[PDB]
Amino acid sequence: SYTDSYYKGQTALHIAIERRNMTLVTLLVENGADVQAAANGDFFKKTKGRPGFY
Amino acid sequence: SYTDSYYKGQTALHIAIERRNMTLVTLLVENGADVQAAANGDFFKKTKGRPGFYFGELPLSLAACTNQLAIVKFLLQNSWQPADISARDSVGNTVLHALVEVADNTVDNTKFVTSMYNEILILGAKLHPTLKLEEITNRKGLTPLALAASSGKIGVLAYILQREIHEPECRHLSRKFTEWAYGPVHSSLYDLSCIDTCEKNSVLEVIAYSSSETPNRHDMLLVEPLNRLLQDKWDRFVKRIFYFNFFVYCLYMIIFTAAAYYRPVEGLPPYKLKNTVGDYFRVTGEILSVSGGVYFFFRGIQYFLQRRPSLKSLFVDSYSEILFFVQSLFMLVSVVLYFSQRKEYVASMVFSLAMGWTNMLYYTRGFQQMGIYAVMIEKMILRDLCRFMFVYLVFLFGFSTAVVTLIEDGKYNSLYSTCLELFKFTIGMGDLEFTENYDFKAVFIILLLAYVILTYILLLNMLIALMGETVNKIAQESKNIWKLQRAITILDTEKSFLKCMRKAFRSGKLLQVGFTPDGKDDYRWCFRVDEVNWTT
Ligand SMILES: C=C(C)[C@]12C[C@@H](C)[C@@]34O[C@](Cc5ccccc5)(O[C@@H]1[C@@H]3C=C(COC(=O)Cc1ccc(O)c(OC)c1)C[C@]1(O)C(=O)C(C)=C[C@@H]41)O2
Ligand SMILES: CCCCCCCCCCCCCCCC(=O)O[C@H](COC(=O)CCCCCC)COP(=O)(O)OCCN
Ligand SMILES: CNC[C@H](O)[C@H](O)[C@H](O)[C@H](O)CO
Repeated sequence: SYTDSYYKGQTALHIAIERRNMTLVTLLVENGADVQAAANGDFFKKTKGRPGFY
Repeated sequence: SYTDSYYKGQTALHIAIERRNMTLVTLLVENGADVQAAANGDFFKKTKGRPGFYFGELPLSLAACTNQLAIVKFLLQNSWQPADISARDSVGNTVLHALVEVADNTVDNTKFVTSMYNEILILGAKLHPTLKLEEITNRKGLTPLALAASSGKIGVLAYILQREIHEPECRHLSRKFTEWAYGPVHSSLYDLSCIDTCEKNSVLEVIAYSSSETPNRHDMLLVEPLNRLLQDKWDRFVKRIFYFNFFVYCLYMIIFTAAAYYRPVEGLPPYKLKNTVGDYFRVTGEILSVSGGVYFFFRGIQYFLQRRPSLKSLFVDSYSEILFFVQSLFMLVSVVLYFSQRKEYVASMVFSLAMGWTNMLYYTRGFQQMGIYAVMIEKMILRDLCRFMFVYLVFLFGFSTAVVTLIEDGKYNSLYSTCLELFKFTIGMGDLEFTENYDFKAVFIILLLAYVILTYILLLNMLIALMGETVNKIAQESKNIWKLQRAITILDTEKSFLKCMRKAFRSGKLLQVGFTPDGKDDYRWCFRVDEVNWTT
């Protein structure tokens, strides 16, 4: 995962879903990926004066 | 080959390329035709006041300008007589300069010229990897980017600043470098070279100090790297310096007003100081006021010498500098009359004082809300009143001298008094009090009522309709005008800066590519931008 303050909590499952890779999503879920991890970095949070993706 | 003064230098290779005949071009190049002949006749020069076809005077330039890529590859690659990609004309314009010149900010032209530019750069990298075409300046010292910025070619500028090539062996020609992308957001680097710090002629200098005829003077600042640069420079350090300058100017005008109001009333200046508190503070205020006048005087001279504006556009741009300079001139004339022992310095001082307050409006520029008023005042004065003065003075003088001629013995028997009263009538504060006993009273009344109907009702409302139309013309353009003024302020604050530092860079001198055509690496002062776009 990303341990920094900006992408805090992003993991491979989020990247798999974002890339629209159904197979990789299926594999990661099969292999015990956490389907309730919270990606709560500043890039991912609600904000006004900064680009991001909430 | 044509030998006249109109088609000087035109030859068969030009005719073959112009006619788009690949076979004839191949044969002519085979037979030893000169692939770098200069057709520099008056038909072929860069000019506006004569019909012509300027293409850069060279067959390679002609081929590129006419959207004939195959001929370009033939001329550059063919071994019978290869063409030099970096050749220049009499103006010094290379193929890229010639390509810039033939833009016209239309969709299809943008597609053609952008395509041909991209292909030529890739081919130039392949043929001469150590050659840097984009750094060659024409006779006026302009690179193709600077020439594009000056000419207002929005398409070419937008292409170049956002250029990206996903291909090895030419990737070092890219300027936009995408580092990552997420769903709606992507982060990229922008090359930034010769935007801020070129030492000769940067893009921002070219856009800001353009002569107000440039077709897209204000739209060019909306192109993404420039907009982010100006916002970053504003928020980083420039905003504080601007507010500090505005505050200092306010203090200066307060001191000047206080000193001016408390002038001595006794005759025959200059006046000698008494050992009393009020005299010390008054003289201190006077010294500060004259100091400020001298400062603005030399700033004005420095501006005019650096810019060298023409008479035709002296006022169209540089309105604010002219007004600050005129304030300085009134202050200096006041000082001269003061030490020359004349009362008339009061008159000069007063005008400067009045100007000193209204020039405060210069500082409302750069606010999104408020700068529109300064702009509207400028345009109304420069266009509507200056054009309307001729018409109104024709009416004023006509009826004025008519009435003076009619009347003998009275207050309406001199040009001064009658001109003043007719002006009062025009702005709706006359009297019309037809109560004097004098001859030809009926004709007098007919003249005066005709004047009132013609100037008060008709001409004055004509003027008002025209000014209102002008305001509604630029109610819409506030957003762009604000940005342009902010850009000019940022550059002016950069130039002086009064600290001996030139920390005008944004982000680090980062390795961009690392892989030049040679074994070296390029560090290029890249600037990071995280853009967001909700398309799809
Ligand atoms: C140099 C010029 C062109 C000018 C200088 C003086 C005489 C001026 O009158 C004019 C002519 C004039 C006089 C009277 C009514 C209308 C126009 O317009 C300006 C000039 C015009 C103005 C009015 O314009 C303004 O709103 C100030 C101003 C507007 C926009 C700005 O960006 C700005 O930045 C410095 C300043 C102020 C005066 O300088 C002033 O204070 C006095 C006493 C007369 C005004 O002459
Ligand atoms: C909006 C578009 C349409 C606008 C139409 C304009 C209508 C304006 C009418 C104004 C008429 C005012 C006439 C002035 C009267 C006057 O002041 O008196 C006059 C003075 O003589 C004259 O000037 C002749 C009349 C002037 C001709 C005038 C077209 C007669 O003589 P008395 O002085 O003895 O009057 C003794 C009374 N004290
Ligand atoms: C108020 N007495 C007359 C004024 O001096 C002035 O001439 C007049 O009111 C305006 O034309 C109307 O606003």
